[PDB]
Amino acid sequence: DDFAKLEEQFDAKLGIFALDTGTNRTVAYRPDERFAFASTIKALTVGVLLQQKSIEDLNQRITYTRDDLVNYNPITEKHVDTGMTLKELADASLRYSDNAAQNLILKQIGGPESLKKELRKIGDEVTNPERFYPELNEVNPGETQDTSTARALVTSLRAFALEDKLPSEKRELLIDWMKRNTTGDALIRAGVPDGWEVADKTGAASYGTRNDIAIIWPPKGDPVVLAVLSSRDKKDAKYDDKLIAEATKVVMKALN
Ligand SMILES: *C(=O)[C@@H](NC(=O)Cc1cccs1)[C@@H]1NC(C(=O)O)=C(C)CS1
Repeated sequence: DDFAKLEEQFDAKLGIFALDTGTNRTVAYRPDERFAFASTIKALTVGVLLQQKSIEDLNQRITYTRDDLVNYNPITEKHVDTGMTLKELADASLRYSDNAAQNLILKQIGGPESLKKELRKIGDEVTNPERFYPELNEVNPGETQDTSTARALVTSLRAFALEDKLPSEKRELLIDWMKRNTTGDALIRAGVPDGWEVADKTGAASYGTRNDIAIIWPPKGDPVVLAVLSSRDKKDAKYDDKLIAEATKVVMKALN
């Protein structure tokens, strides 16, 4: 009833799944409820890129133009004349939620259809990548394009970051990028005590969709993998980062 209280306090629908990899103990609330995955998909997208390439292969330089730039391009809008390596695009996507960086990487793996195929191969029958930025933002209730569930995003994030979908040197790159994310200080990080390492990827979309997926390391102990997804009734609705932070506080309470 602490999660229902947050839905009551913030007038929002809330999607929680947490796995303690150390006890296999679980926290869940609407864990199988679909939400627009928003920019959270970028973590799984770098996952597939890392599978498809050697670390040295990430040094390939991608040429792009203004036409590849979309609504939010904080790193890519800077480097049209120089281009950017796949490694630099991975950094821009993960650490700044650069939408153009994600589009370029997605086109590097062979598009949303190709991304879906590789996600099915790792055991994810839930996540439905279909469109590029900006179109994957517009998800109306009941539609399943560009949606996942808290359980599926956690399971998939764990598979790439923590299990055997990637060799250790590639897991280190993904985990390092997500640890040094710049977009998440108000969300999962804000519900976890200082000093604990957090790797995360944020997202925001229509119907006030406000998402964070994370790996949380206690000082010693095995990590927690967490998805906090949320959405609201109205297309143009605002979100509140504080919902995600408080939801995160409730999860840690339930696991400790
Ligand atoms: C993914 O969530 C991305 N969201 C969008 O491109 C849709 C919007 C544009 C402006 C407002 S909503 C990028 N990621 C994030 C994030 O992860 O926090 C934000 C803030 C918007 S761009």
